[PDB]
Amino acid sequence: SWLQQDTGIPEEEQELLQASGLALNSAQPLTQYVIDCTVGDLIFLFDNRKISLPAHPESVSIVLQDPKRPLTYTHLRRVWGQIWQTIRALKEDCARLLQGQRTSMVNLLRYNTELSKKKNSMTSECEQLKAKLDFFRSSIQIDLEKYSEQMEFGITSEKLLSAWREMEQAVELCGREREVQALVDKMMALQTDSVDLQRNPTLDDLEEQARDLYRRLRERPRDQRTPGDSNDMVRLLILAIQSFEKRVILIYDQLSKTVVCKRKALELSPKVKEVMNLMREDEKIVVRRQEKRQQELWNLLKIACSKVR
Amino acid sequence: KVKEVMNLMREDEKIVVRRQEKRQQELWNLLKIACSKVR
Amino acid sequence: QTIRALKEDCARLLQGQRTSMVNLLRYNTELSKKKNSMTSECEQLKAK
Repeated sequence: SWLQQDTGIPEEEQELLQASGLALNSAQPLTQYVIDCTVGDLIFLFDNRKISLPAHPESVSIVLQDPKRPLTYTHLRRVWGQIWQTIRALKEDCARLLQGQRTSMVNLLRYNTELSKKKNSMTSECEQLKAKLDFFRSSIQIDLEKYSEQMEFGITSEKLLSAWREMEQAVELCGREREVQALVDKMMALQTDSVDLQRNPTLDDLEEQARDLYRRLRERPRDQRTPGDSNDMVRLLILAIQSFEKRVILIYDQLSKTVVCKRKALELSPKVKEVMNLMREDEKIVVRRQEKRQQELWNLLKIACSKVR
Repeated sequence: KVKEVMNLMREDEKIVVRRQEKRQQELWNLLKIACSKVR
Repeated sequence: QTIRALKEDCARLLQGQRTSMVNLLRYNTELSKKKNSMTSECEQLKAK
């Protein structure tokens, strides 16, 4: 409630994910989920399609420094210190949104593999019923090939040669297999796309470089202070915006991508689950009627035989 | 193992389903007996 | 320099390995997946 209270995306679109391990076990009260202070955190999503967004803190002194560079008294010891801290406040930040993603696509990478491998047994069940449907391209052709060895009797009926003709080719094209692509194709969609993101990528280099500048200034031994340059301590900030800013599209682009896959792996499941229920029996019954189609060659014998005795 | 041992698998199931064509051959030939012996 | 001569060194024996098991990881996957079709066949020739 009080989460929608502020965001407004209400419970039925609310993904509360304690750590990356789990979803929110609303069992316990909220104080099992606390932990603070002394030697982890409920990220939270929206149920939709993706759009990034750089939202930024400030601090006055800083925000003047950069539209400037002139006066530079003794004490950059604040301002300088400050500037990396905000550079460091960005690495702190960018890599918490890298958190979000690489929990929400280590829920995909789960219920991709875990479900959509077992359903790639339900479609080994297809390539048996296919090649097996084939003994039955012989069975009911080889037969229909020697009932033309009949002009020297047994041959009447013709209904049990026309009824073969009609079921020659009723079944000749019965095996619904060609799912073999919407099986494999849209299977390899997600065991290659959930492998691009399970991998993953100079912000961190820049703050190691704003490390020294905002250190070498305090290391600048005794008398030099004054010489007042706001300076390239704005360079190392300007950059440490872009390389933050840009590591937050890439992140968001790539959170989106791992809901793209979530959906597809919830559609490309019950198709190649249920549609391959049908595959089975409505090939399997449509090869239970072949026993009863020799039944009647085998019954055709006990005709041209009771009519001699 | 699971190369050669599955060479054998194929054939010593596959020949052991090449003899089924010749097991109807001779039900289907059993017809052209109890039929030439009436004409 | 000798501390640095060791990182130079260690990340040389870590070399050895992670070339000799990126020859395994090859001719594991590459051969022993195709031979896991030769044993989808078994389960066709069975039900068949």
